[PDB]
Amino acid sequence: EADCGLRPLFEKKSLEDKTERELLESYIDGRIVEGSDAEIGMSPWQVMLFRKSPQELLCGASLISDRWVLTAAHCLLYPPWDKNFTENDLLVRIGKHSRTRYERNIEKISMLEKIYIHPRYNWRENLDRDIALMKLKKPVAFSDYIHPVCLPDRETAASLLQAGYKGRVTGWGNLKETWTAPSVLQVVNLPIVERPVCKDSTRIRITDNMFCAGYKPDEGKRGDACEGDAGGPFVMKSPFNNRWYQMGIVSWGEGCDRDGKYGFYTHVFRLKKWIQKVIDQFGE
Repeated sequence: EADCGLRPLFEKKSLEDKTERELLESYIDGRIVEGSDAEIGMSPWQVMLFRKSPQELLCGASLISDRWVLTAAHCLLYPPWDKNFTENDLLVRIGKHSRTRYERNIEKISMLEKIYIHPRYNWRENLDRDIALMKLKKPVAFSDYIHPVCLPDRETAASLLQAGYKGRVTGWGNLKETWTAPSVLQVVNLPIVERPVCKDSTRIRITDNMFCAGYKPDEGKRGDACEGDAGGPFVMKSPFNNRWYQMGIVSWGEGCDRDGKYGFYTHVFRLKKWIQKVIDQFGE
């Protein structure tokens, strides 16, 4: 997608959001609060996935072109809970900022024509290959508020996804919502964690198709990975072309009863073969 990742209200107006520079420099400040309300149109690829009946927020997702939305598989299909949502059970809401209000002349509601779950999705064990695509019934018209994120290529994947570098999760806290057993869009900047520390920190068997971001419980940081929505976008800005790239999809978070624990994310580039195939073969 030629114009992907350049936000109409920032990169296009040559404006910078409050914390993108810290992201570009991988800068870790001594400050404790690392999460805040999102500025208007800071994350315009942000999608809400809704159950039609009863109406309710199921998951996050992201816009990757006028016809395609990306999310996590376990948002749509999860047999242990008898979860199998059809195209006909769901709506997507794009261009939103506040959760608890319909936002006319800003947001757009689309129907789904078809769902594509990764064939090797593994719910039995660890949510390996936790990825799905949703083809919109109708192409959606872009605005200042609705704009697709880029997907990484080989070189972008290689430079950007390294332990120590900093990405960004946006969402309305649905990872918190599901498990405690806040209405404006949240942004949190989180660093990518070394693989052995991700391995060490969780009980799940992690695979190379996953990465984790967040802070050691050492530093008192209260920038939370659970501000994410399951299915939602983990993004990073390239210092080479000024574009936003979706490097991750929120799969789960650890200690969403406030712990300062890592979020786990589907490694998008690693599954790009499947993504491209459905987009190329089953699209236009």
